[PDB]
Amino acid sequence: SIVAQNGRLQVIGTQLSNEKGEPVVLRGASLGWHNLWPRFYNKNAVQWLADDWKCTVVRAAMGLEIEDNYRENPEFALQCITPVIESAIENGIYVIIDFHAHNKYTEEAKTFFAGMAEKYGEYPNVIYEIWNEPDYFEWEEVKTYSEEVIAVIRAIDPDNIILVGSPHWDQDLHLVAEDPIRDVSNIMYTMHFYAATHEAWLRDRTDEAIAKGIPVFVSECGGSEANGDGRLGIEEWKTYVDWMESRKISWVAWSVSDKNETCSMLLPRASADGNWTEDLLKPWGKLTRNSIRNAN
Ligand SMILES: [Mg+2]
Repeated sequence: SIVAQNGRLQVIGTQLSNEKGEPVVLRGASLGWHNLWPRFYNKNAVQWLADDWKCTVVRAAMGLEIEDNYRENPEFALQCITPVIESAIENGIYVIIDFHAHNKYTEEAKTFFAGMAEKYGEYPNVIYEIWNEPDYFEWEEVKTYSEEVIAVIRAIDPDNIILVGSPHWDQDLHLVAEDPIRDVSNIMYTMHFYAATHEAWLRDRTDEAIAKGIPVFVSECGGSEANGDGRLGIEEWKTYVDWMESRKISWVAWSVSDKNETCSMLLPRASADGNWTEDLLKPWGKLTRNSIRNAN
């Protein structure tokens, strides 16, 4: 397994790396908002993503927005993410624990990540993603949130990777480049793209940030348009994946879900437990599976 092969991850300059310092590129898939598609938050779905899709990473999107989220129902949130985290340990793959927020929830994030850090911080599998997609904020406000949450995490878990979001749905890496978080190790900054909407500028902005010493991890992306629906930009998806592979940027495709939207990879008929035959994969599902399998 990838976790057996690589152990504890670390960030050297900009490059996500293994215990021995060799570059690591993780490729995998994100479950959708747990409060929308909770049926896929189970051990078998995760093992199936590991075995059949060849995911080296799985992302657990713990919804902080929309009905039945973590604030309104934290027991259910913890019922969903726990088997996904455990199963990633069991099957030897990395797992992103994603505080899937748009708004700023500083105190909830600290309490949640402290508990996650205590439970799971010794496992090399675990990556923290502290704020999915900050929308309408200045970078300074998101940096403060991030410094404060990182401070809490690091006190318990000194070494595991922490992924840091930025404003405008993790598009403002140029603001991060000008004012990065200092005196902190093993963090990376997230970038999210949707290939049918976001044109070449975002890749150029990301490259510019990497050049100024900003590590970049794509914790969410897709071939659909930015709303999760509309056109499947197949050529644009290839352009982005090829660009990421030449930059050794890790990536996670969105979403393992069954809504009637382009970005939902599965038909509703699909089992919660996996064994998705080709007919149960949506076009974006097939493209994601193939993308991940050929890269890994
Ligand atoms: Mg640790």
